[PDB]
Amino acid sequence: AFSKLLFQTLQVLTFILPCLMIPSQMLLENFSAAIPGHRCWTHMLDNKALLTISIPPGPHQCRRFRQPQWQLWSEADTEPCVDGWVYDRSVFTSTIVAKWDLVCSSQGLKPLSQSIFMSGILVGSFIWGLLSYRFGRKPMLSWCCLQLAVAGTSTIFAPTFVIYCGLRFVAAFGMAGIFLSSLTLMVEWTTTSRRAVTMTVVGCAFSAGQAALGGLAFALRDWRTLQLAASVPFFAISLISWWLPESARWLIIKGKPDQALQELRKVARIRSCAMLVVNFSLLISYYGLVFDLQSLGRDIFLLQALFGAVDFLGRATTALLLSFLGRRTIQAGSQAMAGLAILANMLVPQDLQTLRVVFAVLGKGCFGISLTCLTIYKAETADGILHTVGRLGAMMGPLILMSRQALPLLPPLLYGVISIASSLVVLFFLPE
Ligand SMILES: C[C@]12CC[C@H](OS(=O)(=O)O)CC1=CC[C@@H]1[C@@H]2CC[C@]2(C)C(=O)CC[C@@H]12
Repeated sequence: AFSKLLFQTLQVLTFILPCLMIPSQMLLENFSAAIPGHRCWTHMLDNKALLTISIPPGPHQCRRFRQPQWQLWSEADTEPCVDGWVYDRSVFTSTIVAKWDLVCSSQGLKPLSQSIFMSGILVGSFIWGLLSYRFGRKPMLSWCCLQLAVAGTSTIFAPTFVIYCGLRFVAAFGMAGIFLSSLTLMVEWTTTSRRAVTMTVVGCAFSAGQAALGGLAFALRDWRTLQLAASVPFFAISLISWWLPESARWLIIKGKPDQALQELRKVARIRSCAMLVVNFSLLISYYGLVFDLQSLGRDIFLLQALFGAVDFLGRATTALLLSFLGRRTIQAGSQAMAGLAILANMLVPQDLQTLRVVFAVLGKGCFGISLTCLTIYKAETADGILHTVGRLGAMMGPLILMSRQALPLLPPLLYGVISIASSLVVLFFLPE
């Protein structure tokens, strides 16, 4: 009935801005932490032929000859870089991976930074939920926008990796409160019919945001400038999040009808197990793909933009596909297709870059088709549990990438096989 009792155009807009800058802040470490060509610092090179004698074949990116082989050997003439590394600055002027030597034995620290962020989202989305009964949606949006801004601008002045990772947890903690408050305010200040559409617009804004990261990165190579450009813009959103009025529904349930009466006046003046397995799988493979842009194709800038774009195309195709097929076949088929695409990429040769990029973009699009279909199917307690499982999956997606050291193919094989397995679960244990 509250839909009946019930500024929407303006509100969604005051929200397109945070939604356009959120993907940049989550998927920033694909460009700020990119891995540049690295080699051992050798006395013969930093104090073309000199490269060979100083550094063995693989130029190996982790070890160097103790004594130069003017003979050009045994693995015994190799020593780990005791003196450090010399990173290439041709493509990436500055990356965190170069600042805190996140290479070789530490190559897993980059995927962990991306999972500390994701955990910071889970722990945050949980806490902000508890504090939701006590504090309002608008104050929480405004604070969480400032928290993200302060912490995000602050990371540029972080002296050690621990502090960087810690200040990315705080930024993610804040972003969780932004996701919650934004969605909750928009849903609750619109009638139930327009609830869907509004969500489609928010989803499109996120897709444009992913695309825009590729562009922002193409312009701002320095990691410090990229972090400021993806964090500072939040201070403004915090100041422009004041006009948005507090959720009337919250006020009434809270107990304050007089305050609720004022805002409305102003606006006017203006199965479970199968589901969990699918939601975990989609997001443990999605996040794996979106956090591993460099392993997919060599051009990361094009790839991020294309990923953001293939989401819009997918949304639009989804409808026609659903016009003929069903919410179950589409989901399973799309998931299977995404897994197959991830498997194809690992197999496709490095030389054929266009093919590798095409398969990755097909994978991202297909994950988008499955995540759209799942949402419709999901709604048609449980939602909260699923989201908690989905967030856990997104925190174990960037973590499987830590295993690349041991088995390079482990990451793509796991994303592929898990996706294909969920495809079967959707097909057998989900109705229409
Ligand atoms: C799933 C996706 C789009 C991709 C984003 O991935 S990201 O990490 O690059 O921001 C995350 C993201 C966050 C919110 C999601 C959105 C897709 C559309 C969703 C499911 C709705 O209808 C309501 C909430 C929306």
